[PDB]
Amino acid sequence: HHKASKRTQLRNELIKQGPKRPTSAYFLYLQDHRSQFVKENPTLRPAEISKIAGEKWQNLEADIKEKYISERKKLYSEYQKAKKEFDEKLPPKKPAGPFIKYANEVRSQVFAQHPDKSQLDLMKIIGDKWQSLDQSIKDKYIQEYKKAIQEYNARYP
Amino acid sequence: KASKRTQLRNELIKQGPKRPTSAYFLYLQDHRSQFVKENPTLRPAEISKIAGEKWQNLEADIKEKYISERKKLYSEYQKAKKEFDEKLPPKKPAGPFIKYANEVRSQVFAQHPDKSQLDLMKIIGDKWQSLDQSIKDKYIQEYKKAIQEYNARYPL
DNA sequence: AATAATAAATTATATAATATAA
DNA sequence: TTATATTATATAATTTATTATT
DNA sequence: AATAATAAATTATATAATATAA
DNA sequence: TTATATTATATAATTTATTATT
Repeated sequence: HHKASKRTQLRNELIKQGPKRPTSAYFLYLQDHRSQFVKENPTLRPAEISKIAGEKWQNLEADIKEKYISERKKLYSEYQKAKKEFDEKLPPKKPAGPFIKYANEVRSQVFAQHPDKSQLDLMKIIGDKWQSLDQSIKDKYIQEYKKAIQEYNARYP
Repeated sequence: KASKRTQLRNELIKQGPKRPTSAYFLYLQDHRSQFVKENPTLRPAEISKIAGEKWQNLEADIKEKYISERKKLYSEYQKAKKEFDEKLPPKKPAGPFIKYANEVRSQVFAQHPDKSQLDLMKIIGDKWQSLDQSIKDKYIQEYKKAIQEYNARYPL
């Protein structure tokens, strides 16, 4: 929907060269037994080899499905750490605006009072609450943002 | 969906010399300042609309100078463009059908003067379909030598 | 736009936790 | 929030890009 | 996706020869 | 071939992206 701004493009390009999600468990069984399914089944398309591997997967003994599941869990948590560290060194986004700040304060109370509404209807309610605020109260949130952006610009000139 | 050599070639072509501006833009370059001092209340786009009015009525001996200037810059661009294009890696050679179409197109057009290029190529596709196989093979073999030389002179 | 042959890119496929889009 | 995308891989069968011309 | 304020990006506009796309 | 894009520039005025959260 929203065409990436030039700061967002850099962030997106930076992200694209960071750590990536590890492979799935089912895939791990493939990478170990790729030369075994062709040696054993040399007569169907490469896509058909995959279909029997998935049939093999749904009917395979549980110990087996667990072993390679264990490997995905190890690979993912090391990716989790690696992604966490990377993400922290990324160029920080701008501070949220006055409304976002207000919304992140009253959201708990508003949900507690409208538990029947979806979050999207909740944000509609929160948006109308902001519109209704006393001007001196909006000013508090506009001043918080002024302080936040002044600090942000002092930290990244 | 974008071919390997095409990526390299398009990247080079991106560095090519850009075509020059119009005669009117030249006139706008020299006069915009004065136009804003004359009409201090108009949006920058309305300035441009007034520039357009001024350009159309401008003294014809003055417009000619800007036109002449434009022509001069365009000639220089053409020289730079041709000089640039001769340094590019060439496109692949045309396919056998294309070479055939190019050799028979004039005669076919003379036989079908009322047909567009699109319709002509339909006709020429049909003629290719009925060409003797040993004649098709001349074009196919011609193309094989072409692509060989091509891959020799411009390898990835 | 049309054309045909050939080069080059893409898809067909299975999994499923989960990151990401909207 | 819900709905879609992503991550691993091998290679056939397939699609679509390339090319000159008006 | 919803939300508001704010930051960033794009449009408004004149030409007209001609390149480029289709 | 016909139909559209390209090239230059100023800078208000206007439109779109950003931002956290679910």
